[PDB]
Amino acid sequence: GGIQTVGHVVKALALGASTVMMGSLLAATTEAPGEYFFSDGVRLKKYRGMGSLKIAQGVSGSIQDKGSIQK
Amino acid sequence: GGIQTVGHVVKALALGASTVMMGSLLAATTEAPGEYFFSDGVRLKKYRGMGSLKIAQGVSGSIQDKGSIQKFVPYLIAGIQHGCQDIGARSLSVLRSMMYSGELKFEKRTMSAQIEGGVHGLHSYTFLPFT
Amino acid sequence: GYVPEDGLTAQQLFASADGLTYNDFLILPGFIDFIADEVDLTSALTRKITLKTPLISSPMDTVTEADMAIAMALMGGIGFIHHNCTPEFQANEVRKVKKFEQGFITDPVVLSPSHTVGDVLEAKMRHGFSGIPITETGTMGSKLVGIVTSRDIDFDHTTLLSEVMTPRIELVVAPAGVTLKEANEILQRSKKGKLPIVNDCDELVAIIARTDLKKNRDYPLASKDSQKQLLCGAAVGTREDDKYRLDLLTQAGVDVIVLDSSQGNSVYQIAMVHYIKQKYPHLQVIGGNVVTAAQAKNLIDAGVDGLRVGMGCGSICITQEVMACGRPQGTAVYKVAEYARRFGVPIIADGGIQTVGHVVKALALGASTVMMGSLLAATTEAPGEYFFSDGVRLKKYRGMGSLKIAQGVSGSIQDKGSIQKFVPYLIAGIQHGCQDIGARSLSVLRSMMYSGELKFEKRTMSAQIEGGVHGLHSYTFLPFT
Amino acid sequence: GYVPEDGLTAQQLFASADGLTYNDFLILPGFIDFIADEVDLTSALTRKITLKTPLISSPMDTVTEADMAIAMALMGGIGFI
Amino acid sequence: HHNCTPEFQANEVRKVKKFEQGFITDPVVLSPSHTVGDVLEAKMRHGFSGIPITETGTMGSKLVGIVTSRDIDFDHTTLLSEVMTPR
Ligand SMILES: NC(=O)c1ccc[n+]([C@@H]2O[C@H](COP(=O)([O-])OP(=O)(O)OC[C@H]3O[C@@H](n4cnc5c(N)ncnc54)[C@H](O)[C@@H]3O)[C@@H](O)[C@H]2O)c1
Ligand SMILES: Nc1nc2c(ncn2[C@@H]2O[C@H](COP(=O)(O)OP(=O)(O)OP(=O)(O)O)[C@@H](O)[C@H]2O)c(=O)[nH]1
Ligand SMILES: Nc1nc2c(ncn2[C@@H]2O[C@H](COP(=O)(O)OP(=O)(O)OP(=O)(O)O)[C@@H](O)[C@H]2O)c(=O)[nH]1
Ligand SMILES: Nc1nc2c(ncn2[C@@H]2O[C@H](COP(=O)(O)OP(=O)(O)OP(=O)(O)O)[C@@H](O)[C@H]2O)c(=O)[nH]1
Ligand SMILES: Nc1nc2c(ncn2[C@@H]2O[C@H](COP(=O)(O)OP(=O)(O)OP(=O)(O)O)[C@@H](O)[C@H]2O)c(=O)[nH]1
Ligand SMILES: Nc1ncnc2c1ncn2[C@@H]1O[C@H](COP(=O)(O)OP(=O)(O)OP(=O)(O)O)[C@@H](O)[C@H]1O
Ligand SMILES: O=c1[nH]cnc2c1ncn2[C@@H]1O[C@H](COP(=O)(O)O)[C@@H](O)[C@H]1O
Ligand SMILES: O=c1[nH]cnc2c1ncn2[C@@H]1O[C@H](COP(=O)(O)O)[C@@H](O)[C@H]1O
Ligand SMILES: O=c1[nH]cnc2c1ncn2[C@@H]1O[C@H](COP(=O)(O)O)[C@@H](O)[C@H]1O
Repeated sequence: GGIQTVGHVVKALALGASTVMMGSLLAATTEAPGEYFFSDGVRLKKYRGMGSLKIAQGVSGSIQDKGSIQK
Repeated sequence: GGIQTVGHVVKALALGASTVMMGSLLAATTEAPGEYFFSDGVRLKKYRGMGSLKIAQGVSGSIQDKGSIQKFVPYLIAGIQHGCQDIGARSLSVLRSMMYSGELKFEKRTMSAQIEGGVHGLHSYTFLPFT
Repeated sequence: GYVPEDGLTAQQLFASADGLTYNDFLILPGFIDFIADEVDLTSALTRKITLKTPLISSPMDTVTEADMAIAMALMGGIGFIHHNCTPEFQANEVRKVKKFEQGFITDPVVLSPSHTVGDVLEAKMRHGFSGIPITETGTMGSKLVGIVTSRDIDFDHTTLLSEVMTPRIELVVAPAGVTLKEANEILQRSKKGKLPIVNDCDELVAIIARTDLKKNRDYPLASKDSQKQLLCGAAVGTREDDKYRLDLLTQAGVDVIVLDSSQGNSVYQIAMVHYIKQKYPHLQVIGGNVVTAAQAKNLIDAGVDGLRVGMGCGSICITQEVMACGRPQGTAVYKVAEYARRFGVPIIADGGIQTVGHVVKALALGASTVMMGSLLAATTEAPGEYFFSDGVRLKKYRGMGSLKIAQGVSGSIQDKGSIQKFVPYLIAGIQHGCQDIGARSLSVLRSMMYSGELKFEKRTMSAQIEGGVHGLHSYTFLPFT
Repeated sequence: GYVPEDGLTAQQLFASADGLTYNDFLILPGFIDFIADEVDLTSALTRKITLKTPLISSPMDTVTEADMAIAMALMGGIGFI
Repeated sequence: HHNCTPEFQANEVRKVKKFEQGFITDPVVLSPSHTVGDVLEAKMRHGFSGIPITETGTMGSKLVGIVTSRDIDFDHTTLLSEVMTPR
């Protein structure tokens, strides 16, 4: 987590991490589950946090379409 | 052209058009040509008017992604025929017969009544057309 | 001694076909010779059912779980239960809306004196009801043994229930066949309230509770049927399997149903009105959304007991822009209420109502009641949850056509607090504007409508930009609510 | 047994020259006695050519390279290059 | 908060102390000669409603009975001894 660009992936590999685990950067790719909805002229797809429904330790949000994970 | 929702297609057909013709509503489908650019956080694809580069008589702009035309056209079909049902017509030929026979009846929607559906009466919203 | 008549009469507006809505017109003021809160509001819902107030909650899933039905029926109105859920759930909802206050309770939870007291705590958690009579076989077909009370469970559990209940020798009781005005007095004068009813054989037949006398004192305007319990409504769809849903709702004791549709005129709907009114002769039925008199004729011929009117006009809606088919709400409500009035059926004005002025307009145009969506969303008893977003305590507002095609949006509304304080503000805003109009009751108001005494004027767009205008830097409202 | 006719007919709208567009009017609802997907859509494009659906893609450079012509002709419509 | 007259702030802290109690040591009490409309007045003025009755209407007197909200479901006018529960 906290990875949001390719540069952050290279930084995380050149620091000891053997692999990097992606959340937001793969949300709203085509095969991430669910549905796309126009909010304000944007084809965004949901991005729920597991701690976002005892207390809530995540938010729930949405991300713009990124197309197929194959590309 | 000038058609920007499925309701405008049913209106154009119930007025004597044999077909509609689409521009912006098919731009930014997957098989519309060219490339996508993320801009201010939106996966939009270019939309150029032919008169937009002696004088310029169109603009050059952009449209948000609508996915494959292979799913979009069945949504237009299933929205036309589902509104042709409410009109009461069993085919588009019957619909234009109703047009020219006086059986269809219209009313003028004064400006104040154009501010209806998806109105100035929500904080914020998301549509989700089946698309 | 002569003063010129000013302003268009009722009929002169809707002759020129400009398709007016509630924003496009005003109602000219009259003469005032009564106090603002004097005026009556009694209004028919359907031919046989009448409400002490003209407000109804819309049957959307985002508005009417049972808690709103209760809190709105308790203040004159009526509540319709949303239909987009399994029939068993909707039957439970309408059942626990009926059971919030009672006359002769005729099917109480009852226990055998052999139970463990931890089973009283189980029953109290499972039903909320907590002052339970005891009978030998733990059913209505048995002799009265005693009563157990929340006042008996301040004490681990384990005890047999005969040790802690109060026995039949010591409690007060009344003989069966008593009417619900003598039994009420006998409970009042035997000032310890849970009075059971037993026949001459001393076996349990019914009970009464003081809490419902307390509710009668507290909510004088509530709409209760003959058995002295709240009136309840269900939406149902027109589909072949909603024919099963109907039986569960009727066994749960629903009083009214609305045949929920985007377009009321269908051969499927007209066939279902016949099925309802042939199988269940008691039920009142309300017809699906109509906008023109040419389609009200089919519903009234079918046998419907009222109509709801308007389509595509609404906050959450997008049906005009997907179907191309609709009608501006102000024209529709008058042009169908004038026709439907000839047959004596009520009309209810369905949605597109977003301030108290739109309610006074809808009633002074022939609607027997209004029906509310967005104006009751984000009240406390509208179902679900609140989320802070961009610093606002907003609660969801889903259109049913919003997830084959989608004909509503899904959105959210800022908090409005408890419906218990909001409905009296609508009532005190309606009746206070009915004073300025000059009408002593809503029946008089529609008589003025149809007699030409009321006079309107068209408010051109440049005059809609009035009140709260482009003439303040920034501002705050405060409806006292 | 009589129900008043409500609403302007087709010709009565465009007699008063206010230059209406698709936003300015509605179509009043009728009677329904068929399923929503029963309705036929066959429509002429020109005197000799007919299409199973009334949709056409506009001949703009930003809309109709061959891949849209294919994907639209495959679903009733037609595509102009 | 302190930006208000001392009398108001003393009332505030007093009705914060009196929301739950052990031995209530200074209850509202009445003489049996009162009119029942004075019980409704006291209930509206204090919120408290289950009131004991004593011969001189003060703590320095013999008990006579109690009156409760369960005794006021009935215009007013009656002498309070008719409607109490007795000692
Ligand atoms: N004014 C509005 O648009 C409005 C208001 C409230 C709710 N809704 C909701 O939107 C939906 C709109 O569709 P609907 O109103 O036609 O009801 P519906 O959802 O039951 O009908 C869905 C489709 O099936 C058809 N249909 C309905 N009953 C049928 C039957 N018995 N046999 C065969 N086909 C049948 C209809 O023509 C429609 O095309 C409804 O589910 C309703 O709950 C709409
Ligand atoms: N046990 C019980 N008694 C009630 C209830 N509601 C009303 N009663 C009383 O039982 C009687 C009902 O008979 P009615 O004469 O038809 O009712 P009412 O006089 O119009 O009184 P309201 O309906 O409350 O305005 C009244 O005295 C009511 O005050 C209730 O919910 N439970
Ligand atoms: N008697 C009885 N009342 C029921 C039942 N189901 C719902 N109720 C309603 O629940 C109401 C309140 O229940 P009570 O038992 O009076 O509540 P309570 O335990 O005295 O305690 P409070 O809620 O504090 O008054 C009753 O007056 C009825 O309207 C049932 O099975 N039996
Ligand atoms: N009449 C009355 N009795 C109380 C009240 N609070 C506690 N009691 C009971 O009186 C007793 C108080 O004496 P303590 O032994 O010092 O209190 P405790 O055992 O610590 O109980 P808590 O303080 O409630 O946790 C307890 O049994 C309490 O349960 C009260 O507010 N009013
Ligand atoms: N006894 C008494 N209690 C007081 C007084 N002032 C405040 N109270 C508090 O108010 C609480 C509740 O009053 P109750 O008389 O028990 O309330 P109630 O009238 O019986 O009716 P409910 O509130 O429904 O139980 C008491 O337990 C005290 O904590 C007072 O002068 N006398
Ligand atoms: N019919 C009756 N006649 C006399 N006493 C009764 C009767 N029914 C119940 N009681 C008893 O009188 C006492 C008060 O009962 P009541 O129903 O008023 O308590 P409650 O309303 O449940 O109390 P609470 O409001 O504190 O929870 C209890 O001991 C109860 O068992
Ligand atoms: O709800 C949540 N609360 C807290 N951490 C979460 C939650 N859901 C996921 N995570 C973590 O947050 C990371 C998000 O990845 P990111 O979106 O790429 O930054 C995940 O890989 C998890 O480690
Ligand atoms: O540059 C231009 N100037 C003017 N009209 C244009 C131009 N390019 C395309 N059009 C029109 O725009 C239509 C596309 O539909 P539209 O997206 O609704 O506007 C086309 O079919 C043409 O009629
Ligand atoms: O999804 C939908 N599509 C169409 N109409 C709807 C939908 N959901 C609710 N409605 C209408 O919206 C009304 C709610 O009142 P409103 O908030 O003023 O719009 C309801 O009573 C219905 O008439």
